[PDB]
Formats: sequence, C-alpha cells, structure tokens
Amino acid sequence: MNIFEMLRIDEGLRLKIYKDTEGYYTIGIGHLLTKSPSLNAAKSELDKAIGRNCNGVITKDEAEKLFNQDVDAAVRGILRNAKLKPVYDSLDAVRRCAAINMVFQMGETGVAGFTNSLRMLQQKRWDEAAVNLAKSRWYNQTPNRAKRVITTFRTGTWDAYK
Ligand SMILES: C=CCOc1ccccc1F
Repeated sequence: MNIFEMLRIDEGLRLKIYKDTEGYYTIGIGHLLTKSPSLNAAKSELDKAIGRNCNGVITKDEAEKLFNQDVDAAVRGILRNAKLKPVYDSLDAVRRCAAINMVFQMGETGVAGFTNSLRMLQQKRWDEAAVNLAKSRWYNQTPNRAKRVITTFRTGTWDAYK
C-alpha cells in the first residue's frame, strides 16, 4: 500500500463527469472540476486540465495523470504550509499517507484548521487524535472514508484498507 493505492480505493475511478459527495462536478480519481452548478463550466475546466476538447469524457491514462498531479499538489501544499509541515515531518510513512489523504479531500487550508488534532498527532497521542478527528463535519458527512483514514492515524497500519 501507498498513497496512490489508498486514494484510488477511497475515490474510485470514473471516466465521465460525475458529482462528488457534496454535489460538485468531478472526474477521474476524485478530481474536482468546479463548485459552480454549471456543467458547461465544469466541461471548460476539464478541457483546460487535459489540453483537448473532451466533451466530459477522459481516458484512464488521463485520469491517472490528473491523479498524479493532484497527489503531488497535496504534498506540495503540506510542505509549503507552516502549520502542516512540522506535523507531517513528525509522522511515519503510513501516517503521512493519511495526512495526504485528508489534504487531497479537503485542501490544505481546511486541514490546517484542524489545530487541536494536528497537535495531538505531533504529540503521537494516537487514540486522542482519533477521537478528536471524528468530531468533525468531515467524519459526519463521509464516515466510512473518515473511519479508514482515522484508523490509519490511530494504528499506523494499512488494516482499514486490507
Ligand atoms: C489534522 C489531521 C491531518 O493531519 C495532517 C495533515 C497534513 C499534514 C500533517 C498532518 F498531520
């Protein structure tokens, strides 16, 4: 297991424009296109992202390339953020995957606001961090995915994904 396999499980793969759990137009392995209600706006974002006129449909290779870009962007956002980087650098490799997963789903600004959870994680207070992480809109709205991520932070294993 690695961050790509973990997020591929959590996000799935769809080659045509779909809606995420919040109702926003998305494609591929969880690539957000726009928060606008306009499908045309989403299609315009897609064509810009891929570099051709896609008509709302991409190939598996294109989905995987977008996914690589999106994972890298999440990592870069962690490493550029003064609140996230010290916590990330304190974690082992498996827990770093859980951190990237959260930033992929909610963005660096949103995750950087999880101030108390971040402190507990940096202190390696795993059970307390897990309890605190579940006291969130994130957990209530996507509980099965949040439970897998939280279990990864709690245990430092891939048990929730096996
Ligand atoms: C608040 C939970 C997410 O945890 C992290 C996210 C990004 C970087 C480091 C982390 F520990």
